[PDB]
Amino acid sequence: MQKIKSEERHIICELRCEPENRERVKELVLKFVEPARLETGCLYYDLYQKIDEPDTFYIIDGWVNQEAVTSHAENPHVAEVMSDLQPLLTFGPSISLITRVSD
Amino acid sequence: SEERHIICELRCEPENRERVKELVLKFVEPARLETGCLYYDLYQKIDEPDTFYIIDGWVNQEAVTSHAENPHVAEVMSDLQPLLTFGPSISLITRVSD
Repeated sequence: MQKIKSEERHIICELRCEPENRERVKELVLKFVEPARLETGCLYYDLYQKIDEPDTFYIIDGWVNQEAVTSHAENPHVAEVMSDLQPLLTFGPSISLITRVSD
Repeated sequence: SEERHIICELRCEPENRERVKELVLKFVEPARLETGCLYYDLYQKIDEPDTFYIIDGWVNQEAVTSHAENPHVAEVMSDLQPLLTFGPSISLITRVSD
C-alpha cells in the first residue's frame, strides 16, 4: 500500500496567457482532457483556472507510475496540442512532477 | 464551478525537510474530517525535495473559508512558519470544463 503510494506520479502544470487568448487557450487545453483520462495508467486529469487571475491555468493529473506518466509525455496527441498551445502562452507549461507523501 | 480547489506550495531548507514533512502531515486527517472537504493530500517535488505541495478540494467557498479559519490549521501553521523559506503560497482555483 506504501509501495503503491510511492509509485504514483502526479503533475502540476501551470500555463498563463494574455487576456485575448484566454478563450482559445482554454479550448485547446480541454482537448488534452478526455484522451488523457483514456490513457490506461491515468488516475485523474483536470484543468483548472485561477479565480483571481483567469489568465492562469493549472493542469493537475495523476498516474499509476513513472512509465504511465512518461508514456503520457511522449504521446503524439499531447505533443500535437502542445504545438498549437506554445505560441499562445506567455508562461510555457511549467511542470512539477511530485509524489504523494500522505496515505 | 461551485467547487474550490487549492494548490499550496511550501519550501524549506534541506536540513528541515524531514521536520517540515512531519508537521504538514498533521493537517491531513483533521482536514479530511472537515465538512465539505472533497480531498486533501501532501506531495513532495521529486527533483527538488525541499518543495512540498498540498492539493485539496472543497465543496464550496464556505467550506474552504471555514478551513482557512480552523484552529487546528492555525496551530500547525504556527509551528511550521519558522521552518519555511517560502509560503504557504496558496492558489485558489476552480475546475474548468464544459
